[PDB]
Amino acid sequence: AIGPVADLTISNGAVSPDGFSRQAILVNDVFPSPLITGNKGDRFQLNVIDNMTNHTMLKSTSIHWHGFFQHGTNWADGPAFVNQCPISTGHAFLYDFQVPDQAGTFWYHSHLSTQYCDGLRGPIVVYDPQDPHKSLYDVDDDSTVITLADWYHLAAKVGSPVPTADATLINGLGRSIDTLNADLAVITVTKGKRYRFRLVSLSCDPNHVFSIDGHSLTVIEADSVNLKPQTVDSIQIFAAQRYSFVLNADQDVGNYWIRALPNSGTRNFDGGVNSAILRYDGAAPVEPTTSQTPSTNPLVESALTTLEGTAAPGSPAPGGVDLALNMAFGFAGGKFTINGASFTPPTVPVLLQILSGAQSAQDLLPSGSVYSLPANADIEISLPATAAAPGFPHPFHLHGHTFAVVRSAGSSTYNYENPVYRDVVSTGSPGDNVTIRFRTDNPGPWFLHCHIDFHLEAGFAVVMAEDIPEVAATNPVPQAWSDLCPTYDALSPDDQ
Ligand SMILES: *[C@@H]1O[C@H](CO)[C@@H](O[C@@H]2O[C@H](CO)[C@@H](O)[C@H](O)[C@H]2NC(C)=O)[C@H](O)[C@H]1NC(C)=O
Ligand SMILES: [Cu+2]
Ligand SMILES: [Cu+2]
Ligand SMILES: [Cu+2]
Ligand SMILES: [Cu+2]
Repeated sequence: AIGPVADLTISNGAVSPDGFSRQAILVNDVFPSPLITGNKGDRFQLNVIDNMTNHTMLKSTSIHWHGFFQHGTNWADGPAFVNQCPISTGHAFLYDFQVPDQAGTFWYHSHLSTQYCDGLRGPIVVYDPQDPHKSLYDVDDDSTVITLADWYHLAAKVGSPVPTADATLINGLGRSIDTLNADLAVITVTKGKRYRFRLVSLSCDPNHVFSIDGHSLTVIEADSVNLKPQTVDSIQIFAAQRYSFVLNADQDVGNYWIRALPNSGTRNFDGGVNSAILRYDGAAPVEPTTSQTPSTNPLVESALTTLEGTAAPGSPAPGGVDLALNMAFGFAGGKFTINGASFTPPTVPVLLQILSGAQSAQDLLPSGSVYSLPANADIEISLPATAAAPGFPHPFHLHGHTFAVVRSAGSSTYNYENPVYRDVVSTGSPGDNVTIRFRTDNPGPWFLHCHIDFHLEAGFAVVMAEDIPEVAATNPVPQAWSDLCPTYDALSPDDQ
């Protein structure tokens, strides 16, 4: 792997991850994007060199490090027009940040329009040399990162505004129904060894039920939060989520199917679609012939807790916080709506507006999309599921924070005692009332949006304008960030 200090060169090229080929987005010349690593505490310096020439997939770029708090470096967060102007083609831009206090499974992806779907997305791992789950396994390396990704034969701006994947990719590889021949990913295990697998959903849209024939999975991490271990059978993982699970390779030397059933496009697994291969050392070089059992024991979010059993911020009762907010989902034009307002990217990034002297949610553009948050306060946000917003279950994501999930989709219980904490949550479906809490530690504007990229493009986002008065003092910006906008605004519309 690469990093924490590395060049990330972005370019256009042809790729063929399901055996069909198309023009996509390459990172340091490879698809899928390379794994980046570091250790708890490291300074990351990722110098992102944009050499893209293809306007249809967007010449400009901007990169988000999904999961990292970025305290003091809000400018390096990534979302285009919230946290920077995009990097311009033929230019470089250095994201220089630290991760004290975090370690786990993370990923990076374009945060400009819907460009991550065209291929600028990869996993990050920050190891803890003192990992409390460490003695549960033998292997934890580049080979144990397992990515899921939806793949489309038409590019995001060429096909439907809300399309359907032709393939699912597992470690970059998988099959579409027209390509029952295409290569399969192979994950290699030695019998009697214990493995930490790090599961990252690189998905622009579908969730996936993930499961490995013949095996059970001991989940120990959610979106970079250490968990009390929780044994399961199958994991329904939503776009942008991550889980670490320990697998003990203690079954008959053989080939077993690894399955990621999407919630749309090609359901079930005929011909090894939505599939990859677990292969014990010494097993024949052949496709698995195993069967899934319906099996029980799925991951249930309301049953997970943090390894440390941390309480929700606030007091144990609905509204027991400094500010309680309710996000009412809706869909007016062909556009998603939160409390009546649809996110359109402002000309001047939200952070620059604040830095240029805007003082309140009311001065911030776009009007109706920005929420002012006070400093050092317990905040509660409820996001009641509704079919009024099509393409639910919507996985909502809060930048700059991990939050307690006080009420998970599919449950009615509220847990203030020891909830799971994570950064991406399924807002479930009619009658759910997913409710989340966090503390306002971290000054700056933080995107809070649906992680279905096509929903984001159609305006399904708000901005948590956190502790506005301390943003400028807390996030001094580097010269290069200040120059992003003047450079980007000078471009012709088809060099964008
Ligand atoms: C740059 O980007 C896009 C998408 O990656 C390319 O669009 C393709 O072009 C033709 C139309 O001319 C189609 O028949 C395809 O289906 C497109 N592929 C994509 C994946 O949808 C395009 O060719 C690119 N331009 C440069 C010249 O390669
Ligand atoms: Cu994020
Ligand atoms: Cu993200
Ligand atoms: Cu959505
Ligand atoms: Cu995001």
